[PDB]
Amino acid sequence: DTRFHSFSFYELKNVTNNFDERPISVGGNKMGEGGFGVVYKGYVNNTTVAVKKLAADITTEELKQQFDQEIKVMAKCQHENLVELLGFSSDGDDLCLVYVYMPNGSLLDRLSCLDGTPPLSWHMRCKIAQGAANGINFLHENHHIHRDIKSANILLDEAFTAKISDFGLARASQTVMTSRIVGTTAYMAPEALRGEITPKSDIYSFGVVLLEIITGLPAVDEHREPQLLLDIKEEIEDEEKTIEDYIDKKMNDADSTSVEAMYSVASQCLHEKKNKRPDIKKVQQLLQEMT
Ligand SMILES: CC(C)(O)[C@H](F)CNC(=O)c1cnc(-c2ccc3cc(C#N)cnn23)cc1N[C@H]1CC[C@H](c2cnn(C(F)F)c2)CC1
Repeated sequence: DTRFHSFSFYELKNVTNNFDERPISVGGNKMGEGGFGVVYKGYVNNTTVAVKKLAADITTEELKQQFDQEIKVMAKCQHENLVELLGFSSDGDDLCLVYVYMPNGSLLDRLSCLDGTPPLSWHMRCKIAQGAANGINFLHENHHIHRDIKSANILLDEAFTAKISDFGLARASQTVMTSRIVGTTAYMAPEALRGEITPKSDIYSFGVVLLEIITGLPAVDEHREPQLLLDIKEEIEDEEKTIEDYIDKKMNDADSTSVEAMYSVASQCLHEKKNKRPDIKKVQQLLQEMT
């Protein structure tokens, strides 16, 4: 098991400049956020780190469970396509998780060219998809269901190696149900939206990510018609549209054969009936044959 450093909260306040909320793009410390909390940049002993400060739908006890679960999963799972936890703080009424900093942020943000990063090439997108599937495969081989696969949780290091993140909702792998449905609605399998817990839902959410990679479009955009990227996929499969109509135009190296090949993988991942989807091992093989 990996051993982690227990920081005092006041130390993490110092390294994040008191959790400075200005974007790092203008010299602040804020890197991203959501319902989970906020992630900040800092330096610990010259090491660049990401500090996730958890925010309070969920009881304090429940939030503590997700904090404990992330530490337990990260203690057991070390792999080059997973992020790496360094430490944590839990003194007082705050919970912080400290990771090795990811120089290229999230896949979601690089697909939207947030803060002016250059568009990803098709060649790079294929390698990122393969890397992400390799990380999910490691998780599933070690009997963890992620439950929140999405492009915001696929991070990118300096060489754009893909790294799965956010294991606070992970569960061990009859039909297992829960009374507390969690996840990000635009990526979830239908059975996951109704309380089922199964690794086959990770495959469905990964299919949505493949659509984000092909199109450059986020899974949901309230200002778009259709708002949901899954609705766009139904227009293709019902033949009013083709996947070539939606290929990201911010690419100059997308050949149609491999694009249709990864769309084929996504379409198999997106089967409504969970038992017709490939398992992650098959998804790995299909993505390797595409390149
Ligand atoms: C191009 C640049 C120079 O600007 C470049 F980008 C800067 N580097 C970063 O920005 C950045 C750097 N290292 C991390 C990092 C490393 C390990 C972990 C683990 C965990 C968890 N657990 C979260 N981060 N992390 C994350 C980063 N950025 C995320 C973007 C997505 C955000 C997010 C997650 N979910 N949501 C929403 F869907 F809820 C939004 C969270 C921060």
